[PDB]
Amino acid sequence: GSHMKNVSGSVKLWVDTTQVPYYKKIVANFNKKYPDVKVKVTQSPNGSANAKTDVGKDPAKAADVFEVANDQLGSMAEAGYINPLSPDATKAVKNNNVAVASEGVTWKGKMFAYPFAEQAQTIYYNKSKLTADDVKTWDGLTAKGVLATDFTNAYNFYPVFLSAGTQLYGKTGETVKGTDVNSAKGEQAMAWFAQQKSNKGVMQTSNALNQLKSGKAAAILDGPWNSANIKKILGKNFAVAPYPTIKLDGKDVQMQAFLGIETFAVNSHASGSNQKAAATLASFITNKESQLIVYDHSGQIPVDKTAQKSSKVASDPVAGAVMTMAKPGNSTLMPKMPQMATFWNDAAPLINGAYTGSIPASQYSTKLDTFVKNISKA
Ligand SMILES: OC[C@H]1O[C@@H]2O[C@H]3[C@H](O)[C@@H](O)[C@@H](O[C@H]4[C@H](O)[C@@H](O)[C@@H](O[C@H]5[C@H](O)[C@@H](O)[C@@H](O[C@H]6[C@H](O)[C@@H](O)[C@@H](O[C@H]7[C@H](O)[C@@H](O)[C@@H](O[C@H]8[C@H](O)[C@@H](O)[C@@H](O[C@H]1[C@H](O)[C@H]2O)O[C@@H]8CO)O[C@@H]7CO)O[C@@H]6CO)O[C@@H]5CO)O[C@@H]4CO)O[C@@H]3CO
Ligand SMILES: [Cl-]
Ligand SMILES: [Cl-]
Ligand SMILES: [Cl-]
Repeated sequence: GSHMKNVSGSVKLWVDTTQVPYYKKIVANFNKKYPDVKVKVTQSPNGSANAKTDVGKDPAKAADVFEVANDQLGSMAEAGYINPLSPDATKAVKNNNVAVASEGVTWKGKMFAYPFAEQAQTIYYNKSKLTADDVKTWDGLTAKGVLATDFTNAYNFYPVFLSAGTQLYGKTGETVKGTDVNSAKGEQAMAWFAQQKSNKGVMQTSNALNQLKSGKAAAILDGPWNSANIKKILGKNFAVAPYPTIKLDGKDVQMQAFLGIETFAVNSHASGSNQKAAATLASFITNKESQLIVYDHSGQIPVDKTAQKSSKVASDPVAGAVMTMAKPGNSTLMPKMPQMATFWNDAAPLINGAYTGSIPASQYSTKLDTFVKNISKA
């Protein structure tokens, strides 16, 4: 292949807390190929779950490349904080990674970030307290041991509405007026949250990990970002499983999680002379080798197709549970509508109000109607 212009510059990379050490190793691999791109790796101010805020507060001071959860991408694209990937970069992402990873980064048919990990929550449990059979159903698990969780976190519990048969922004998460939780099915989910307050096997906590460490919890729901810490806390007792079934409408139905795609995006407001270097870095740190280094350190699940089939990943307990949860019917891809910030801000008090009893059952249909109106604005 004929000579291409040398890639050079100086770029800053934002990653989540605890991820810097192994991204520095990935950057060392990057610099074997691109020695003239100087990279500084730091944590971001508030993490990938807060990227649109961290970047938007001052785009020209934000990192050139930053970690960002896929739900934020439509808002950031519409605001002009991230540009479409090039045709060649898009083609490579789409060929190399699982289909849902490409869907996760695509807004209006164009890709806006470089996906690298698949996130779906699972049950982590102490297998000296609960067996694999015990964790198959929510009522059966919670009758036997304490599950510690947070009903103020809508990422944990909104997917019960999806188990109930409602849609979030319509059939593929792209329909502004497509959330239909203002229905009898939505009321079923509200009642399920409310049931948990008096379930002595369910503990509300802001820090489920601490309850696992203290032994107060037999099980938690969590994502693969915390898997290394959970393995160390639980030791010989570590076990993981997909979410259980729950009882809604007289049936047993799989309890869903969200399916999130973790990504890196290029800041369109970072220094112009460094934009080529930034895109080159984003492509490299999300390549197959880099995804497998992330897996080796944190246990997060690659989106690269070959990595998912590889012996190490296919046989890993956490990866197996996460990949099962990623299947249709077990999870729903987080939508990326620009309305998502409003959705998150309004969904948490809706769910927590049902759980705590602050919202009585006589108000469920009213509160669901107001919620749909509030999250469906153009
Ligand atoms: O200690 C935790 C955290 O606390 C502080 O964050 C708060 C923040 O300041 C508030 O503004 C608010 O955040 C809201 C947020 O701005 C909204 O965008 C929205 O968020 C939704 C996300 O957009 C959506 O993607 C999803 O988020 C889930 C992620 O997709 C998923 O990956 C996972 O996230 C975990 C990370 O993967 C993991 O690396 C690890 O991250 C650590 C951070 O890197 C580190 O900065 C710190 O985070 C602080 C933060 O700095 C404070 O400002 O510690 C993290 C580990 O403790 O862990 C992540 C999980 O914590 O899971 C998230 C879901 O939890 O859904 C969210 C909606 O739930 O709404 C937000 C809430 O209104 O609140 C946060 C939290 O109090
Ligand atoms: Cl159940
Ligand atoms: Cl149940
Ligand atoms: Cl509301």
